[PDB]
Amino acid sequence: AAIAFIGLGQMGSPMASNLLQQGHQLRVFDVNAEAVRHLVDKGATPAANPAQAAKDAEFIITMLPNGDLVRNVLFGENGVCEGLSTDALVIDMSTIHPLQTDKLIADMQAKGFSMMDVPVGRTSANAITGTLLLLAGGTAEQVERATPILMAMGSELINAGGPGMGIRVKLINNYMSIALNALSAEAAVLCEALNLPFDVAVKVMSGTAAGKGHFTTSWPNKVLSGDLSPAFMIDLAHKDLGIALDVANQLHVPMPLGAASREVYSQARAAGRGRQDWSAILEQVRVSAGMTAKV
Amino acid sequence: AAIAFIGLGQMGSPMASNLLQQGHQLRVFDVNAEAVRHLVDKGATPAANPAQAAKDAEFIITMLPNGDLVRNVLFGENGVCEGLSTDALVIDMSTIHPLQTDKLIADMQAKGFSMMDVPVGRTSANAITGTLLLLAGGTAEQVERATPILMAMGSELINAGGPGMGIRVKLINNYMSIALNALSAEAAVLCEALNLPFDVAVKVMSGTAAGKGHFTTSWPNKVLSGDLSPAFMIDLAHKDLGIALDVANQLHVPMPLGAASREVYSQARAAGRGRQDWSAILEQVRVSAGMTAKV
Amino acid sequence: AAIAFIGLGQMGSPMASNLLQQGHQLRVFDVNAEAVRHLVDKGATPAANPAQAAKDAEFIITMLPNGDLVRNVLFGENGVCEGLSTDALVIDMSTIHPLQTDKLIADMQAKGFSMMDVPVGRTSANAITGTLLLLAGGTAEQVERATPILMAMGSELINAGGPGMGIRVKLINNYMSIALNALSAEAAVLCEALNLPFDVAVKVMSGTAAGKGHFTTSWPNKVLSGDLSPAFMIDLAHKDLGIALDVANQLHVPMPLGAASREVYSQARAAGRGRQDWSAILEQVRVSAGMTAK
Amino acid sequence: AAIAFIGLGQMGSPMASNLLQQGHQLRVFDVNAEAVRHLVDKGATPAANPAQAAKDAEFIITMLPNGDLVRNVLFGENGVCEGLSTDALVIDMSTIHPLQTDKLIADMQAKGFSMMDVPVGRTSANAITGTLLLLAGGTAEQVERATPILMAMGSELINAGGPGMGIRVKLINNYMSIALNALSAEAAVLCEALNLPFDVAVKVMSGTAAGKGHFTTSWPNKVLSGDLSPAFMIDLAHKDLGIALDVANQLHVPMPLGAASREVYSQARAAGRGRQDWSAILEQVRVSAGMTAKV
Repeated sequence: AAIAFIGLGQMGSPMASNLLQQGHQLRVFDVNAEAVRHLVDKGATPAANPAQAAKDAEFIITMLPNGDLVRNVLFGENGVCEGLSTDALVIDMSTIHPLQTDKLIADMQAKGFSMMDVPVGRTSANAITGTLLLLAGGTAEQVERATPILMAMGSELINAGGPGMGIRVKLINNYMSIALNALSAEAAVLCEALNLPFDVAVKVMSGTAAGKGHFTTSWPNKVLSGDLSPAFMIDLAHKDLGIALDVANQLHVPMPLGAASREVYSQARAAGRGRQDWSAILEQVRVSAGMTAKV
Repeated sequence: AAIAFIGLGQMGSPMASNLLQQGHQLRVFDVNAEAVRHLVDKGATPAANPAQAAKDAEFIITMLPNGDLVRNVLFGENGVCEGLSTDALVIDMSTIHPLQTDKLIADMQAKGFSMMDVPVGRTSANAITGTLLLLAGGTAEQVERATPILMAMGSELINAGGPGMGIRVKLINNYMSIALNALSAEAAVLCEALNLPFDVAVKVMSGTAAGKGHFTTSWPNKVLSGDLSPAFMIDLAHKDLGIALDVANQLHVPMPLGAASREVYSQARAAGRGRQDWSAILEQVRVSAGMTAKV
Repeated sequence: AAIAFIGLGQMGSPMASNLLQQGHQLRVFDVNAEAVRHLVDKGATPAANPAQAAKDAEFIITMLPNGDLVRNVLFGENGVCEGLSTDALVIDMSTIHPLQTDKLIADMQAKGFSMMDVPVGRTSANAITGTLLLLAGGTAEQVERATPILMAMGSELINAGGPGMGIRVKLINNYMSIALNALSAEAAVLCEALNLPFDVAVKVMSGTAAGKGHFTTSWPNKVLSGDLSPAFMIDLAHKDLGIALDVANQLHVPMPLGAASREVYSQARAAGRGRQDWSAILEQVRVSAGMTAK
Repeated sequence: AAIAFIGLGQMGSPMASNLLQQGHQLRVFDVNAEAVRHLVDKGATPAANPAQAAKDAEFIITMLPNGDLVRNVLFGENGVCEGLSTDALVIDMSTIHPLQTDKLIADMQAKGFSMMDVPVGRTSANAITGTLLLLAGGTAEQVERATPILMAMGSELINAGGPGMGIRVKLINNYMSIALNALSAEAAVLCEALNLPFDVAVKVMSGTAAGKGHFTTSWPNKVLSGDLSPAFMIDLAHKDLGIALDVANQLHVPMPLGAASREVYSQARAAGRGRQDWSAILEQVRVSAGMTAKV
C-alpha cells in the first residue's frame, strides 16, 4: 500500500523500516533530515512536509512526542489534511492525552476524514523486531482495514473496543506501571534498610498480590463479585501500613506512596469500611470520584 | 510432639485445630475462655496462663494481635518464660514490628531460651485447611527443627534466611500488597471514568509490568544488573504520569498515589536521571534513603 | 484613554465597569452577548471580535480563564494582533501559566508589539469596588505607562520587578494559599476529633509559625541567614509529626498533606539534617529540586 | 514553693533554672549527671530518683522526651507516686501522645493524686529567658493553683480549657507549624526556580491568606459562619493548583504537599463542591473524617 509515515524517532524509524520490508511504498517526513535520510536509504521517498507525505497515500501513520505536535502535523501549515484523500485512513500511533485524541478524531471527521488511535506497548528493541503490542482503537471496520499494515510493526493486536479506546488503555497501562515502579522502589529500599536480601522478598511476593497484583487475585471473588465480606479486613491492612511507616520513619526510608496509601485506608475506615475486605478500597475510590456505590 | 498454643483468634484457633488433627498434644491458652473451651472439646488440654501452657512443651506457638501482647505472654506475670525448658523452641507466628521481634528473640536468648519468627501469609480460610504460607525466620537449625510442626498449619514454607527475616519478609510483602491495592483502585476508577471496560485494561496490563510487576520484568536486566541505559526513559514516564493526572483531575478521579509518584519522578529528573531507564527510580529511592548509589 | 477590554467574566465585567466610571472610552468583546450588553448599557462600545476591539485602542486588556484562550484572542482568527498599533500596550490581567505569559510577551515583541502581565489579587467583590491588588509585571517603563489605567481597577499596585514577574508572584501566592487551605483543614479536623474547641487552637496558633507563617518568623535568622544551627531540631519536628499522624490514624482523620510532610522530614533525616534547625527543610527542598547548595 | 523537677534536657534545664531564679526550692532528677551538676551549681538539691525528688514537694514537674518515659518516672521503680503527697500537684510539661496524657491523669486520679498537662510553645532560647508560651491543660482549680509557678518559666499562659486540652492544643499547633514549613519550602523553591526574588513573593503573601493564614481571613465569614457561597470557587483554586504543579513539574521542583493538596480539591469537585467557596475544603475534610456535614 501507499503509506505516509510522519515521526522517525526511536520508535517511528524501526516501525517505518518494517513497513518497507513488507513491500509498502513509504513517503516519510520528520523535522530531523538525518532520520529522513536513514529511511530513504532503506527505500522510502522523502517528503518536504506532512501534506506532501499524505498526497496519494492510503494510510497516514503519525508517531510523535505529544498531542500538540500531532495536531500541528494534521491541521497546521502544510499539514496532512492539505494532502489527504477522504478514502485514506489516518493512524495515530502516538501516546498523547486521550481527550486530545477524541478532539483530533472529531475534527478529522468534520472534514470528512477517517482517523483511529493505535498506540503501542513495549519499547524500541521490540519496534526493531516488529514485536510491539498494538493497542487498536478505532471502529471495528477501521481495525479490520488497518490490521494488515499494523501486523508489520507489532506481533500482538488488542481490540481496545472503539475510537479513542486505544489511547485510553495505553494511558491506564502506563499510569499503573509507572506509578507501580515508584511503589516497588519503596518496598525494595525498606527491604534493604531492614537487611533482608531482596531475592527472599521477591520469592515471597511472587506468590501473593504483592508480586501478582490484585486485579486477578484478591478482587475477582470479592469487590468485583459485589462481596465485601472480609478475607483480609481494611482495619488489619491499615494497621500493617502503620507498622511499615513506623519502621520506614525509624530507618529514614522515605515512603511517600505508602504514606499516601495509609490516608486512603484511613478514609475507608472513616466511611465505616474497617471490617470490609481490603478489595473494598476499589469501592471507596469509586465513591471518592463521585461514582454511584455498587455494593 | 508436646505443643503449647497461645492465641486462639480467627487465625490461631484453626492453626491449633490442625496441630491436634496431626496427633500433637496441645496445651492451649487465650484470654477468651470460649475459644479455649472450643479447642478443649477437640482434645486440647486447657492452661490457666502461658507459664502452665509452656510447662513440658517442646514447641510454644504464639499467634497474637501485636508485639505488646506477645511480650506480655512471654515475659509478663505467669509468662511462658516461667514454664519454659531450655530445650524447647518458641515460635511467634504473629505479625508485629520487626524490631520488637528482634528484641523478643534477644531477650529470650539472654535467659537461655530459643525463639524464632514464623509469621504466615494467606487468610483464615487457608488457616482452616492448613494451606498458610509459612515465612520461616530463625537459624537453619531452628527452621529444620520446626518444619514438621509448621507443615501441619501451612502447605508451603519459605526459608527467610535468619532470625527476624520471617517478620521482615512478611512486613515487605504486606506493605507492597496493601499499598498496591490503593494504586490498583486509582487505575481501575480512572479506567471507569474514561468509559473503558476494566477487563480490556486487565488483558493489556496482564502482559506488562502493570499486571506482572517490575521485580521480575523491567528491573532484572536494567537497575538490578547495574545498567541504567534506557529501555523507557524517566522523562517519558514522568510525561505520561502528567497526562494521567491531567485526565484524572478533569474527570474528578482523586489519585493521591499517582500524584505522589509524579513528584518522585520529578525528583529523579532534578537529580539528572531523566535519560536513564525507568528502573533507575530504585536508585533514586535508595539515594533519598541516604544509601550509597550502586550505579 | 482609549481602552479595549476582552473578557467580561466575574472579574472582567466589574474591572471594565470601573474603567468606564473613571471616564475611559472602552471597546469591549466577550463570546457571551449578555456580558457585552451589560457593559454597552454602561457606555462601552461593542466590538465584533478582538481585532476590532484593539483598533484605535492605546491599552488592550485581556481577562480570560487560561493561556490557550489568551493566545487565541491575541494571535488567532480576528485576534488582537490584526487590529493592534505598535504604539499600543497589551496588558494581560489573566491568571495563566507563567511560561505561556513569557511566550506571549516574546511572540508579541517579535511582531513589534508591547505586552505586560498584570494579574490581580483579591476576589470579584474587590473587582466591583476597584480595590483589587495589582501584581504588575512588565518593564519599569510599561508599569509607569499602565499605572493611571490600572488604578481605576485596583487600590494597591505592587511592582513585581520585570516582564513575567507579575504572573510569577500571583502563581506563588495562589499556590501557597490554595495548598495552605487543605493543610489548615487537616489541623482543624484533627482538632475537632480530639474534642478541642477550634477557638483555643486558633488563639495558640496566632502566636506561633502555625498562624503567622515561617517566611517572617522561623526562617529569616536561620536558613535565610545561612545558619542551620537548631532552634528546633528536624528530629523533634519529625517525631511530633509521627505523633500527629498516629492520633489522626487512630481517630480516622485523613491527613494526606501531613502524611506527605513527614516523608519530606524523613528525607531530610536521611540526608543527615536531623540535628539541623527545622528551617533547613528549605535547603532540603532546594537540593531535591537540583539547585546548588547554600 | 517546694518543687521537684524531673527532666533536665534542652528545655527542662533552663525551665528549672528560671524556677530557682524566682526563689523556689528545687529537688532535681535526671539520668544525665552533667545536667544535674549544672542545676546543683545554681542552688538545686540533687535527688537519687523521682520518688526522692517528690518527697515534701508541693509541685512535681516532668519534662521528658516521650509518654513511656513520663509513665516510668511517675509509676515505675522509685517513681514520683512513691514520694507524692495527695495535696501535691503534678505538672507534665512534656510533648507526648494526648491519649497517653489522658491515661496518666486518670491513673494518677485513681491513686488520689492530681495531675495536669502544661506543655509549652517556643524553643530553648525562650526557655532560657522565661518567655515560653504556657499551654495550660487541667481543671480551672489546677490552672489557678499552678499559674504562679508556671509564670516563672513562661511569659504568656493560655487556658486550654480542661484536663488534656493543653497537650491537644500543643499537638494541633506543632502539627500545623511543622507541616506548614514543608509547604512553605515548596512555594519558596518554586519561586526561586521561576527566577522571582523571594522578597517580592513575601511582600505579596504578607497581604493574603498565603502569609496570614486562612483561620482568621478566608474562613470566619464563610465556612465558619455556615456560608459556602463563593468568594473564590473550589474550581478556580483547583485550576490554579494544576498550573502550579505543571510549572513545578516542568522546572523539576518536587511539590509532594501541593500534589496531595490538588487530589483533596479533586475529591471536593467529585463531591459537587466546585462552585462552593474554597473554605468549603474544611467541610470536605470533616466529611472525609466521617463527621456530619455542618453546611
